[PDB]
Amino acid sequence: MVVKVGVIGTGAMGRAHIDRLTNVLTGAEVVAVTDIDHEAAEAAVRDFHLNAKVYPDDTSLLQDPDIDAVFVVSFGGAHEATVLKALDTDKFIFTEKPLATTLEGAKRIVDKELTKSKKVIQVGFMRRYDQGIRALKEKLDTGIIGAPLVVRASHINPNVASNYSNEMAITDTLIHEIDEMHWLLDDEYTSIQITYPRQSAEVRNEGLHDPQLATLTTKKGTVIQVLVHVTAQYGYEVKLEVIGETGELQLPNYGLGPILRSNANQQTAVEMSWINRFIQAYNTEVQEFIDEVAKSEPPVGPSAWDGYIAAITAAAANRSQKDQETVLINVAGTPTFYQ
Amino acid sequence: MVVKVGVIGTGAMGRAHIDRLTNVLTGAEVVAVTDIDHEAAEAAVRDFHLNAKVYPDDTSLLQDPDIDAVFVVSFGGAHEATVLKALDTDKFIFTEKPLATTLEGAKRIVDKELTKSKKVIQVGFMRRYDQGIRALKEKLDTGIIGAPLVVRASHINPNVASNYSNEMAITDTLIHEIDEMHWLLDDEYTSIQITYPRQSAEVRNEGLHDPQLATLTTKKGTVIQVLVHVTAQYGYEVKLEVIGETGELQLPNYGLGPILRSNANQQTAVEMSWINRFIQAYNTEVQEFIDEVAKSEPPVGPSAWDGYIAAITAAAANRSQKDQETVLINVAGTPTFYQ
Amino acid sequence: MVVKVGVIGTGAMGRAHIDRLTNVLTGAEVVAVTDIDHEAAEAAVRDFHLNAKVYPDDTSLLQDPDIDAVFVVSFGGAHEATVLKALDTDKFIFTEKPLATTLEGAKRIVDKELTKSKKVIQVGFMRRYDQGIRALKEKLDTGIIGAPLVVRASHINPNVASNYSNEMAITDTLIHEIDEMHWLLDDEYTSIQITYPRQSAEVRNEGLHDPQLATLTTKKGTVIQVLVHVTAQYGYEVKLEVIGETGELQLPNYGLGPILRSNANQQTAVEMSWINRFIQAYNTEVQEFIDEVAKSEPPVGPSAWDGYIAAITAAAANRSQKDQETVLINVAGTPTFYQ
Amino acid sequence: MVVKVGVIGTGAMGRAHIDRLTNVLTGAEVVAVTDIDHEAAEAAVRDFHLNAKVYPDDTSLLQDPDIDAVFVVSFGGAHEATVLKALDTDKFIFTEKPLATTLEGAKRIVDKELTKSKKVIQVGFMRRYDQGIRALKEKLDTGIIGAPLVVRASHINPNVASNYSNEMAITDTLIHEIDEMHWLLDDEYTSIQITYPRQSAEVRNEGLHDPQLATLTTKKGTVIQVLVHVTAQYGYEVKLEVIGETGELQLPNYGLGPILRSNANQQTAVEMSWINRFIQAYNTEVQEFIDEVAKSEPPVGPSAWDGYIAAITAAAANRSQKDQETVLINVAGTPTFYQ
Ligand SMILES: NC(=O)c1ccc[n+]([C@@H]2O[C@H](COP(=O)([O-])OP(=O)(O)OC[C@H]3O[C@@H](n4cnc5c(N)ncnc54)[C@H](O)[C@@H]3O)[C@@H](O)[C@H]2O)c1
Ligand SMILES: NC(=O)c1ccc[n+]([C@@H]2O[C@H](COP(=O)([O-])OP(=O)(O)OC[C@H]3O[C@@H](n4cnc5c(N)ncnc54)[C@H](O)[C@@H]3O)[C@@H](O)[C@H]2O)c1
Ligand SMILES: NC(=O)c1ccc[n+]([C@@H]2O[C@H](COP(=O)([O-])OP(=O)(O)OC[C@H]3O[C@@H](n4cnc5c(N)ncnc54)[C@H](O)[C@@H]3O)[C@@H](O)[C@H]2O)c1
Ligand SMILES: NC(=O)c1ccc[n+]([C@@H]2O[C@H](COP(=O)([O-])OP(=O)(O)OC[C@H]3O[C@@H](n4cnc5c(N)ncnc54)[C@H](O)[C@@H]3O)[C@@H](O)[C@H]2O)c1
Ligand SMILES: O[C@H]1[C@H](O)[C@H](O)[C@@H](O)[C@H](O)[C@H]1O
Repeated sequence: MVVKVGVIGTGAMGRAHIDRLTNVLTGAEVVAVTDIDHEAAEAAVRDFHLNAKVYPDDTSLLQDPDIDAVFVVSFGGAHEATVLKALDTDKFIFTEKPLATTLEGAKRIVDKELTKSKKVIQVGFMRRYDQGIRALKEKLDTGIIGAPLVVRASHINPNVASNYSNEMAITDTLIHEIDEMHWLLDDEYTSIQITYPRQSAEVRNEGLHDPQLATLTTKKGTVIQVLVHVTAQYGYEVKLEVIGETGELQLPNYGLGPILRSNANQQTAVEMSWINRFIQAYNTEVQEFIDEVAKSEPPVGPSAWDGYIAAITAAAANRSQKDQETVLINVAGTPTFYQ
Repeated sequence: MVVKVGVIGTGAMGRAHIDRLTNVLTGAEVVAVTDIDHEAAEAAVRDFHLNAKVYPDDTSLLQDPDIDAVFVVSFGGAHEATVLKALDTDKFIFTEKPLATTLEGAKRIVDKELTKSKKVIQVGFMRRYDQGIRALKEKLDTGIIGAPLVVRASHINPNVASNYSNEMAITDTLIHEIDEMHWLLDDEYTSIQITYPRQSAEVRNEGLHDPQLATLTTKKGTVIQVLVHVTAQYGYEVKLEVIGETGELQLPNYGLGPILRSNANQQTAVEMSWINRFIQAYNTEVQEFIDEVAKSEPPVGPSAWDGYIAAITAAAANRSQKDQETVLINVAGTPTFYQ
Repeated sequence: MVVKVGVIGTGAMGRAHIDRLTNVLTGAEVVAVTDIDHEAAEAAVRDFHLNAKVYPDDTSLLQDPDIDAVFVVSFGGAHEATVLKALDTDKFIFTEKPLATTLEGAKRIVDKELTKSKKVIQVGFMRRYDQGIRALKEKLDTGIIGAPLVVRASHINPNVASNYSNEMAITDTLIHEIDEMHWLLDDEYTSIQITYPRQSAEVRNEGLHDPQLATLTTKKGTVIQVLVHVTAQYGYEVKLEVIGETGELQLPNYGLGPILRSNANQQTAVEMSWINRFIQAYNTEVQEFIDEVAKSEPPVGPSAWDGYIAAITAAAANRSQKDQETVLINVAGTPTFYQ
Repeated sequence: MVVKVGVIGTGAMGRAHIDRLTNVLTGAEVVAVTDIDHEAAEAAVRDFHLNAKVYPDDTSLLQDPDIDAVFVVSFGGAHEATVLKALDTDKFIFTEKPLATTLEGAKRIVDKELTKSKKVIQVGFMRRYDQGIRALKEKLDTGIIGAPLVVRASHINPNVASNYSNEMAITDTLIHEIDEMHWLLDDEYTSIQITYPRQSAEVRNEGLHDPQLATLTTKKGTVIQVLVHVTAQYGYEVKLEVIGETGELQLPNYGLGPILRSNANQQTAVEMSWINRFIQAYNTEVQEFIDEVAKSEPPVGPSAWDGYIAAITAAAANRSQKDQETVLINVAGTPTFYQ
């Protein structure tokens, strides 16, 4: 039987999730949408040829007893209230990152969810579903390189829009590494420090420091060094290397495109779009959520607790951005509800 | 509109197609299976959690009016008779390659399909759908390396099953390159020659020569040299390099797994089977077939004519296997029905 | 004690040998030169600040008792007469390839040398000294991929000078693979065949076919497929892949220059000069010859007998070039002198 | 004319330099040796078949007026007194790193050398001669990736001797990157900080922290992150990546050995020996020193001033090791004598 979905926020990512549910993946149908821009909502219904109701607000959508699951794809600051409203229903909830824009918001969600009989929230941290990243985690977990001592990673993006702020270097960009590392390492963070190398001449945005170096430490003592470089020009690239006691593991060359020998060079194209880079991870992530809902079983992907860990760490990082000082992180032990 | 599918042949690839149709692709349901090994048919229904009839043979399955399309996924030598019986019904037909294992068989299929009012057969030449191979063709077609002069290709398998015959090195294996190079170069063949290098000590099948070298020449004078090596031990691999007037294009190494530095070596895993190497291509071709059937429109993928044109070159190569001499090829023009 | 050298032929490669012996390598001194262009010989003395006597021809240089070894670096057609003259002395002889330009010339040399008490000739087939090619041979010889069944090789050159003839595709270019493959495989050739794919638009030379495909067969049954492509435009490149029973070995990309990520590509430079490509091989080859002469031991590099196998094979290829038909090769058993 | 050399310290590296000078490089002869272990000095003369006198100490060796240059290859702690004695002679001086084991001893040597009528000291920082590293610096200096913002490097070593101490992670290992980076970037350091990630289980030496992370900052604001990992097990490896405003540059994998396809993986060998890794750089640096001396010209390699920069920065690093705090660096401007 088909999972009936409502979508709250029908903007760029909302429409892309609608397209996934409608055109790409199996077992779901979007039967309801809402957007504070009523005309965005009508356009979603029209462009994707949906047989769906346009609701005036999230409150009304969430009262429709035929919707099995809701996708919350509104502005980040709008997630917390919408997730809290959806937690008064029995519906499963897929929320894009962040779970909330403040860690207090994220704690409100984790507390209302823990009153429920079962977990219903998955948060859209897609990196965990990326085939290469997953495969590296699985190899690490065999023990073949011993314990992880240091992780080195890069999050490289060619250019940013005029609205991109210094804070978004954490909340839009580093946030992916923030969710990924504790999961990769099965460990908890103890601190984060953001430092600023010399400022690139490519930055055109007031207040934006680029590149940024993030250093995170974990309870077992692993150090994570992430380079965030968002005006890098050359391409979009995610790099990850785990230094172990007895060996190292790293992500391979990404790309399907041909090797060209021409004009005294050998070359391959580099991805320019994060959207294309993570197409597979988004498909896999959403298909898994739908397959869980179809079985009436809780999601198994990143939970509200992961959303809360990410919110606390992002807050610690935004605080570090002010003076480049290390900010301690102490995350409470995970409730068994979320193991 | 959900396409109800029957699958004839539920071994490795029959199972892989059932898996994809059931769990990955959209708009299809497997409702019937058959295999000459009834236990294999029952195992497929159980393992993939199907609600499907198990028919004792293809003729009974084909006479069930509720089936919209059949997949022929039996031993290559069995396709011809099943496809001919299926053409007695109004069902759409996806057959794995080869279309038949002889030229006469392929021609019988084409002669019978031509009597129908609509084309119904798609042949599973998935290489044309592989994103990497497509990206190479696309780059070639820009003219960046000038005209293609020589093509070098490898088709590598780690080992073969006990029913793999010398003739199958052509009809089961080289058949992919026979189809692919015609499509890649938009050109037709004028001859083929098979030669036998030093016989591998790894061969375990009576009568099988391995490796085999195939040289194909085209009308424009491109020479293609294919290495077929089906007892290679190390892995499953497809390599393609196009040598142009002003440059070269090569498919990159396929792999998602990590790079491991350990024990005085840096290494990456090689795939051991087609099942993962070409999963995207299989998914794309089968989704396209299902999408056409859902519209009651002819398939747009490789046709029985492509299968026949391939069989003519394959039959020439089976003739060349006998004395290692060059065999001339000159195929008929495409009938209107197949344009 | 320094090895006193005379150099016969002070053109491009003669000066390069003088420079190696004077400025790079250890244990030798050029004390004599001769060239049919007397002005070039005198310039070689001034240019490299030699304490050396300029002789009017090779006969007179060869009468200098103080010379321990001569380098024959004249036009290929002149090598045979000079090598036969040098063999009337007791001096060691390094001749650049070819040993002689005809197979009968090569045999006169071998027959004359067999009359001597010790072997004194080394032929300048430098591929055997290239570290990359040597490392590949060494790994092959560990048995790790089992027996070699097929070799696929490329000799890629960006453009040729106006004097470059069709026969030079063999005598100047393929000759390196001709000496290399029997050594690599510890085997003897039984045939060679040259075929012409479609002619490249880039060819500006009268009578030149480009590319050419050379197929060699060996006594143990290994088939060698060499692509010779001398108007390739993009670079100078030597490629070598050995297909074994249980694995494969290939040369890595040549070059130490950095990987550049820029402008939506990842790239590395390709060598444009064969001179640059084989700098190390030439140094190592010549240093070994000098080291052997310093000990008054016979050379251990490619011998006059190797020069003879090369000459016979090149003659057979030139004959094949006439009609693209296979030409048999039956090389005599190696005399004890050359084991 | 032949450069006559005396070698002070005939241990592992002293014998390796004697071997270079005698058997590999051109234009030098070892005519005198001394070592505090007289039997080691006598053994070096025998083993290398030198026509050399054995002196009981450096003072007596330095009185030999026939020596043109001395190589100082004793314990690091002995370099300063010996270099100061040598500066009372007119001999050229090649000292292995370090110039001196304190920044004050390095300053003494600089001050003394400044009183002389020519620069005579070269310090054995061989990284600058490595062809790969040089090629990367050359490409960076074209401006093609814009200004360098971040440098990430690794110094990976398989295991250490039982006498390898925590401070040697700086003075024996990191010292190479300490000399290399200011040269690569043409910039001066402003600070260094050493941090200790998780302690590896592979460390067998009391007090040795491994791995160690070193962060250096430069005047223009480039941040350098070096990973030092000396019990890494898998191999010896030097990695270098320069992150620029508009692109990146990285050293390719070291090694000329083949790519092996075998046993479900594609692999290349990793060097286990720092000796073999930098054999080219050592030969090139010493050949360059000898060539300068032969012309009675001052050396052009790393000078006593580079020795001093390295000693100041090493000192700062050893101080940082105490509490993992950032230590400021402010080197005086470079004297004209050393430009
Ligand atoms: N996981 C990822 O990689 C990823 C990628 C892109 C976006 N996202 C997240 O998706 C969310 C949406 O981003 P986007 O790029 O589509 O932004 P967007 O601005 O295009 O779209 C947001 C849509 O939400 C609507 N909206 C806003 N507030 C609402 C409310 N209270 N109720 C209903 N609708 C509301 C807006 O009118 C708009 O149409 C953000 O949280 C973003 O962080 C995640
Ligand atoms: N396109 C590709 O990449 C690709 C990959 C694998 C297989 N194939 C093709 O798929 C077909 C099946 O191969 P496989 O690997 O699954 O082999 P398999 O041996 O695993 O399975 C073949 C199945 O067919 C059954 N069978 C044989 N004759 C039959 C008949 N007359 N009617 C019904 N069932 C019959 C067998 O009992 C068996 O279960 C072959 O044609 C092969 O060439 C294509
Ligand atoms: N092993 C290799 O890869 C390699 C590379 C380059 C050249 N070579 C060989 O080196 C030889 C010279 O080539 P080059 O590139 O230096 O050619 P070149 O034309 O530059 O030099 C040849 C020199 O030989 C002189 N000469 C001609 N006949 C002579 C004679 N009878 N006695 C003395 N001198 C004579 C010429 O006047 C000229 O100075 C050729 O045999 C060539 O095939 C080999
Ligand atoms: N640049 C590089 O990469 C590199 C590499 C290795 C060593 N080094 C340097 O080389 C020097 C020697 O290292 P090594 O590995 O050969 O060590 P080693 O212990 O093998 O040799 C040192 C030798 O010095 C002798 N010696 C000690 N004190 C002496 C003195 N006062 N006078 C004369 N001889 C004395 C010892 O007896 C011994 O034979 C050190 O400074 C080391 O740091 C540099
Ligand atoms: O050689 C195999 C090919 O690689 C696959 O693509 C199928 O055609 C099949 O299993 C053949 O046996």
